[PDB]
Amino acid sequence: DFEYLQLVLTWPASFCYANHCERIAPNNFTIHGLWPDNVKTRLHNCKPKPTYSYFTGKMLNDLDKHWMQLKFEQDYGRTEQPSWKYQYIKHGSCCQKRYNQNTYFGLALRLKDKFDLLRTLQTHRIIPGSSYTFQDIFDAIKTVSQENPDIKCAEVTKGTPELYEIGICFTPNADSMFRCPQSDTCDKTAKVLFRR
Ligand SMILES: *[C@@H]1O[C@H](CO)[C@@H](O[C@@H]2O[C@H](CO)[C@@H](O[C@@H]3O[C@H](CO[C@H]4O[C@H](CO)[C@@H](O)[C@H](O)[C@@H]4O)[C@@H](O)[C@H](O)[C@@H]3O[C@@H]3OC[C@@H](O)[C@H](O)[C@H]3O)[C@H](O)[C@H]2NC(C)=O)[C@H](O)[C@H]1NC(C)=O
Repeated sequence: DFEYLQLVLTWPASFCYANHCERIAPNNFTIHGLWPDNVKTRLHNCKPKPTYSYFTGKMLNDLDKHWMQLKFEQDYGRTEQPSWKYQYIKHGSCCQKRYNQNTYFGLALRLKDKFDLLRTLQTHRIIPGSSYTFQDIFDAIKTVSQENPDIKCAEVTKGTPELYEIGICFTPNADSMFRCPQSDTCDKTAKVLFRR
């Protein structure tokens, strides 16, 4: 049994600045993944590999919005579901005792719905278009994560760290909060850009 679940939320504006996007970047956080993990070594590609079934209807519409596959065209994304499949096989495979394909993705949607990080940041006077200290961002998120969240940065331009993703950890059963390991990817010697 793994130690915790990490909900990874992507900030679209940043993701589409550091990567090639085929979808318009939503002005809200989206799901990048839900990773069962351990503090020691990274857990991934657990056996046996779980068969992936293509989603349809409501679940499909829900995932296309909340877990938008930014790197692919909408039609291909909805039809072939490349990113959802990859994430399920690489990470979903590590929590098959408590979840199935449907409840794994359902959980991701439920956990995402628990937060409105954009609004939380705003009430802490942190909005897109400016830069802020790592600590200020961290403190704002912890007000809702309860336990330590993981603020992940990317540097599209050397020397300009920016908010790329936010991780929030939960217990394996997703009933309680858990302290996320700190990736220390943000250069705290300088402010962090919150891309508009
Ligand atoms: C940016 O993204 C965030 C997260 O997705 C958006 O916030 C969420 O927005 C949805 C849609 O407006 C909103 O859904 C509504 O939820 C309430 C109940 O919410 C409470 O209970 C949830 C379960 O216990 C819990 O997860 C929440 O955190 C709240 O405590 C329902 O009563 C409403 O009916 C509505 O639910 C939606 O109904 C339509 C259905 O198709 C859909 O699946 C279902 O979700 C969330 O509450 C809200 N979450 C938060 C934390 O506020 C945010 O709005 C986005 N930004 C903008 C500007 O759009």
